[PDB]
Amino acid sequence: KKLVVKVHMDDSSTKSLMVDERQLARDVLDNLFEKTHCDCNVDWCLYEIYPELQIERVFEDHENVVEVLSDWTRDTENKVLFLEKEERYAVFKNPQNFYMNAKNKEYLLEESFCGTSIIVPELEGALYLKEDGKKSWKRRYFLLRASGIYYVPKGKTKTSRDLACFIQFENVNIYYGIQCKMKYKAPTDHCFVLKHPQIQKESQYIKYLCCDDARTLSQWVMGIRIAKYGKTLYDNYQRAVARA
Repeated sequence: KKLVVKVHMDDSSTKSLMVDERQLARDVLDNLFEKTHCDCNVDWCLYEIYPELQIERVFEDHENVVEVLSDWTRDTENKVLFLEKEERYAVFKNPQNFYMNAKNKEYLLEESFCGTSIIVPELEGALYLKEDGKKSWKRRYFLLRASGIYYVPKGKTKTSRDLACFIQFENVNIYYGIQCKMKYKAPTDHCFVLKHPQIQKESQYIKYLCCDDARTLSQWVMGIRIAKYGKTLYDNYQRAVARA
């Protein structure tokens, strides 16, 4: 299987590439680096836009391009952009901002990514969860874990015995939600979205989460990406640095 992928540039030009089943985002980026003669910095990425849903996310570099794009409908408005998103590897540049001199940064990342298991940032706090099909939001206290977003049930304790799972990351991508304040009466526009890659239109299965703060959004998007992708994210970063 092969797809023609139209990659949309910052200057509104487009580059069409023949992409076979074996190509990762990493390979498409390498191709674009050669064609564009860009500085090859670590922030350059493929970036998926859903115009209809008004959601968007970075492709991770290890992701299979055909697999991602095969979820798109026949009449899709979805686009792939080539752009700089300095948020994508923020944790690797500045681990102190999620978990400083170079030596202490290196020690922190070694501790967090190079052990037997990944150490996810100790992230917890209240977010607003959108009610399914309604312009209505509910404040809920959430806890980040490697496997998913967890919560304490009413009358229970904050322990591994009692923690209940809201959502697992395994079958869900994380996206930025755009204009959720206007569309759905979100308290703010600092929103992220969890949905199965296969969902391409309006659906109750899409989960909308609003943060009070721009900082809170940044913490949660980075944190969930660390949790979902784990060591692969670190490997992705190492591969990117070698090209810069």
